[PDB]
Amino acid sequence: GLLDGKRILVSGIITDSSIAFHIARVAQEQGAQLVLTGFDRLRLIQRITDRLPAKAPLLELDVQNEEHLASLAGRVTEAIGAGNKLDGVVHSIGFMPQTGMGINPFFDAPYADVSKGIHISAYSYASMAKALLPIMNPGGSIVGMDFDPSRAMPAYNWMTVAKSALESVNRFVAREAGKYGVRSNLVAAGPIRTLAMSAIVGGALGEEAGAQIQLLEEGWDQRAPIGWNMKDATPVAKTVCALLSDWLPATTGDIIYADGGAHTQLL
Amino acid sequence: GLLDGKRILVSGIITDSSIAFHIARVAQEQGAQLVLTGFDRLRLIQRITDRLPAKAPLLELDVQNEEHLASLAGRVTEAIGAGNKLDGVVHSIGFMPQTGMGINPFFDAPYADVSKGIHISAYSYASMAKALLPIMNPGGSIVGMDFDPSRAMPAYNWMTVAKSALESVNRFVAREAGKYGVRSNLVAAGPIRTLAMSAIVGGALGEEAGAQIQLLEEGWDQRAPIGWNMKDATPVAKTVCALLSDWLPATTGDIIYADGGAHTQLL
Amino acid sequence: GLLDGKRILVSGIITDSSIAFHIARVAQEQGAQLVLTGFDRLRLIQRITDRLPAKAPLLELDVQNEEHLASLAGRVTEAIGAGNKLDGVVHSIGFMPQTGMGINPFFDAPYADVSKGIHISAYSYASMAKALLPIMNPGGSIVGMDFDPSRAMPAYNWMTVAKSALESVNRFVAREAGKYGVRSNLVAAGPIRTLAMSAIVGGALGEEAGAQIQLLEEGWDQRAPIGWNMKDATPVAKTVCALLSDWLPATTGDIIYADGGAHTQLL
Amino acid sequence: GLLDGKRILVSGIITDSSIAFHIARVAQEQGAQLVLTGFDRLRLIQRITDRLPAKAPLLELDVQNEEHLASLAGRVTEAIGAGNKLDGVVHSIGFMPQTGMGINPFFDAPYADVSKGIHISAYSYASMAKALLPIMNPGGSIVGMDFDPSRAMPAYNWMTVAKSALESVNRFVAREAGKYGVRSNLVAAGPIRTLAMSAIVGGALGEEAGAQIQLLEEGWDQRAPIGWNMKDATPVAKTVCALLSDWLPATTGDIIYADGGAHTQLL
Ligand SMILES: NC(=O)C1=CN([C@@H]2O[C@H](COP(=O)(O)OP(=O)(O)OC[C@H]3O[C@@H](n4cnc5c(N)ncnc54)[C@H](O)[C@@H]3O)[C@@H](O)[C@H]2O)C=CC1
Ligand SMILES: NC(=O)C1=CN([C@@H]2O[C@H](COP(=O)(O)OP(=O)(O)OC[C@H]3O[C@@H](n4cnc5c(N)ncnc54)[C@H](O)[C@@H]3O)[C@@H](O)[C@H]2O)C=CC1
Ligand SMILES: NC(=O)C1=CN([C@@H]2O[C@H](COP(=O)(O)OP(=O)(O)OC[C@H]3O[C@@H](n4cnc5c(N)ncnc54)[C@H](O)[C@@H]3O)[C@@H](O)[C@H]2O)C=CC1
Ligand SMILES: NC(=O)C1=CN([C@@H]2O[C@H](COP(=O)(O)OP(=O)(O)OC[C@H]3O[C@@H](n4cnc5c(N)ncnc54)[C@H](O)[C@@H]3O)[C@@H](O)[C@H]2O)C=CC1
Repeated sequence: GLLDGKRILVSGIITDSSIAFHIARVAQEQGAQLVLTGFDRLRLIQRITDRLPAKAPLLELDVQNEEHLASLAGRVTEAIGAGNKLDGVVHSIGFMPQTGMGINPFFDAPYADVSKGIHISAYSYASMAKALLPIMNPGGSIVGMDFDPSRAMPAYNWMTVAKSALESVNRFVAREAGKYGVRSNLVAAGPIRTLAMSAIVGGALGEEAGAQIQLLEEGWDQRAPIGWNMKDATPVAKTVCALLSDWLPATTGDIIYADGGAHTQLL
Repeated sequence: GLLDGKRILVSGIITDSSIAFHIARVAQEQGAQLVLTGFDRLRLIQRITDRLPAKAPLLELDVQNEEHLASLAGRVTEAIGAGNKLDGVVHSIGFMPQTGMGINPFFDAPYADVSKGIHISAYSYASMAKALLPIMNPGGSIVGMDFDPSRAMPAYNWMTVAKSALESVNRFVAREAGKYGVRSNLVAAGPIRTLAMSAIVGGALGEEAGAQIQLLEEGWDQRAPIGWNMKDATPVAKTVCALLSDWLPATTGDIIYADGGAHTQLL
Repeated sequence: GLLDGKRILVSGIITDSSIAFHIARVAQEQGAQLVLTGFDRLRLIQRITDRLPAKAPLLELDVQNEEHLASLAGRVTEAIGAGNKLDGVVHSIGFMPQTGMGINPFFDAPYADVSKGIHISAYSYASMAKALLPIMNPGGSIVGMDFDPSRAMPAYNWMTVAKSALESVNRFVAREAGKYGVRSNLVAAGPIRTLAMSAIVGGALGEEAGAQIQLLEEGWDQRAPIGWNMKDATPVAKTVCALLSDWLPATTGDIIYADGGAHTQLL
Repeated sequence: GLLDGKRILVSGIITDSSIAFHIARVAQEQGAQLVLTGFDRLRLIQRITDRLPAKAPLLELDVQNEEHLASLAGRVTEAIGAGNKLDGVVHSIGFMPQTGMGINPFFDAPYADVSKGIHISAYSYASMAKALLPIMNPGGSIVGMDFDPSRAMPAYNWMTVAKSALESVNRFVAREAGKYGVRSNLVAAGPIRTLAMSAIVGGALGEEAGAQIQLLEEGWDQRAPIGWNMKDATPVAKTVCALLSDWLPATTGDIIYADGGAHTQLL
């Protein structure tokens, strides 16, 4: 097992097609003992996570709640047992109000909406790291989920801005995490058909947005020298596991592209 | 005159060592007619700008004020005369509460403070562009001021995060600005001794921050193959002018490094 | 005149649709006095350059010839007059044998052919700089022509490899050029319909290569927020002039994208 | 075993402090069956490789020899047995004549010397891939060794140019390798004290070169948020193994930084 005996917190499970669902699944298949956090529908998350190959305690964490964050390390050492520490943290959390993404014009997202999106999608990566670094082992590993924001793209709008901020946060958390013997890195995934992503191709955020996102995915798979299957999250899940393992021991403040090699190719 | 007959709005003058002061000065030396915006001490800004080689109307603009932004294009066409449009916009605005920069630990900046900094330093670049694109000529040019955030650095902390968000905003404003025949670009400047920067090397934000910033500047000048003079803002001012001119007509969504070539060199 | 009184060597004119032809034209329109170099058909180059707005001495330079390079600065100070120096050098030279570009498979280009291409397209940028730096003024400027090699693309093959090597050479020539007070930079141009580029879209190097190159150009213009006109080299010519001028005084070891902003956009 | 049952060719062992030595060692500790190639002193390489935890056939390969390359896949299937294929190729080969690296001035390396260096250090990555792709399994993995050439640095000179060319080659080999179901990637290592690197810090290539290289290493370890130990190649070896495994299944045409996170930090 790649992850044998490691104890690892995985956030971000909301449905069984959440990228964090598959990260959890692969991590357990690989020997890891998990603690899970979930945001707002804990009954639902409890029922989805019943499906994982092994039981895992589930704690509530709303990344905008000072109090949840303040108590987090206590609730975790409670769940894993006093004198035990975390080897791994997975941040797989993201959100942008719909005004920052539609065919809703880029200049019309108001700042309260984008600030909410950056709070949850970028800043929260530092918050998690602050709450959890005190309970991590030397040799530990924090991983977040990224979508390559280095060129602008249609429809993603402020969510791309949010990702740009995240990558920058990640280089700072790596500075802090290093004092603990801990790595911090991002996985830049190719587009994956979550519920939300399907809703958007189906037009939930405007028809032209849906059309641009559909073209985005097809181009991705054409460029990728090994192809990209948007319906299969397990290559991303394996990549997060690769970072949680002892096999990337000199990589930090960094970004690993789990995207079919698409970003390396112009067409 | 590089900028002959162009009409250009320059924001961000607060003292005579503001990078926007010198941008204004060089632009006027080069034939430009200016409109100036200023934030909170308009009496002071009025008195500093008296020093520019030519008179220029001064309008108040607090980039966090919906109302100032809503009225901005009216106040400007008023100042430049109905049926006249802007050829140029300079965004030279930046701020981060001191909790997001000290030896104040990176994980301790609260989100309200960083959100304030991102509002003013990143989001405001889109706001300015939204208010002003309706009154710009085809062939126009929007320029903002950047500090290369692509690697983390000591002390700059959340301000670097704010710059990462800005560069991403800039690639989106370029999408919008293109519909108007307008370029949008950033100038990534080397460190320049503003009042604030001096205050920090003098220790205003903690002694170790001051020491890291001093080391930052010295390394910069050593790497720069043509050297870097932190006391001279005029090479940056000329670069902003180069972008405001007709001489970079195919560059947009882009970043021009006015930094002595330092970012191209490891040591 | 942007370039008034500057003396500037422009290499690379072969026909009237050479990017160096237009660089020469715009530079002369802008006040520059030129010296021209040309490679193998000097009678032809003489006749094409008769068309420039002003006369210019023409010297022969085969960048693979040790002797031409050894004598170059002598022939130039002869043409510009003893005690006069160059303010500007334009390198607009490139070549790759057809085995390194066809539908000719990437793995089949033999090393002698690629070495020839790298010699002329990458190494020669250092050679020119070595021959000419002794006769350049402080404040001078060397500019080469680049095609963004940072992602692989169909058909360009080893020429992209050659461009990657060039950009790296450029960061080193900037180290040397700095000792003389001289900037060194690259202009990354969008695709431009030279004779050769037309020959390729017409299928000179295989039908699928021609088809991939045609798709390359169309994507370019779609992404570019201000569009890209492959038939108009004058926006690139103006950009080279912007670098030859005093208006980018703190940029070196660098790359300026004259590409419609296409590289900043994913789609 | 991370690499259980995989068959893997590792080139580049010359002494027991070769990065390929440790790659071989870790790969064998991890279940891999190896075939080894070696360049010019095969008796010596035979004796060094006796030290590996398991026996491995050793074949001669001079990457500049057309004939060695032409016969390579035959000699390998001979060594691994007909109907068996390679899962892994490690390219850990590099060389630049000393004229392209000293305090020997950058402009004085003659083209024959740099062409030799690029042949062996960059082009040879495509040659290996051409010889070996016919004998690789779907799901296979080719890995080369890189030193981040994205900024110029003292003393490395033309070897940095050679690395820039390599990274570009790698993005093309990924295009070819994809048709076979095969990944191609580079590991960008921090500086490691091979014999050669020690010789250089000891001044073999000039005193100021030695001094710049010493400063290079110290800066590296200061920037690296998790530090860098130049005497320990095993974190790099583990990284190459991470790429040879099934745990990075969606990464190709890419670069993984095994460098302590140093490239993500300015100071
Ligand atoms: N789906 C795609 O094509 C790609 C997604 N990503 C990133 O993957 C990560 C996971 O998203 P997906 O699995 O795709 O969608 P998802 O919707 O399954 O996951 C998003 C998670 O964020 C959690 N969340 C939202 N607000 C929260 C808050 N205040 N506190 C705590 N948690 C909160 C949600 O409960 C949900 O579990 C996100 O960062 C996303 O940006 C990266 C690349 C591609
Ligand atoms: N000084 C340095 O070493 C470098 C500075 N920069 C950037 O240059 C730009 C200008 O800053 P400097 O001239 O260095 O300092 P400065 O303090 O002279 O300029 C900052 C300007 O931001 C304006 N501002 C702050 N909040 C505002 C608000 N709510 N509305 C409108 N304006 C507001 C201030 O009034 C001031 O005029 C900033 O974006 C800065 O980040 C970029 C590279 C280097
Ligand atoms: N055409 C395009 O779409 C783009 C071209 N570029 C670059 O622009 C530069 C100029 O090429 P173009 O004007 O497009 O084509 P061109 O064919 O007009 O110019 C190429 C020049 O290289 C010169 N040359 C070849 N071998 C030489 C040698 N041994 N010594 C001296 N000169 C030699 C040729 O005589 C010719 O004048 C090249 O570096 C090219 O790679 C950059 C971006 C786009
Ligand atoms: N040592 C360092 O600080 C770093 C080295 N690298 C790269 O690691 C790779 C391995 O080099 P090291 O282990 O450091 O040194 P090394 O000297 O142990 O390995 C170099 C290998 O290249 C082989 N070689 C040279 N010419 C050859 C030819 N014609 N045919 C076949 N093989 C040939 C040599 O026999 C030797 O085994 C090289 O690509 C190097 O550039 C990357 C980052 C850092």
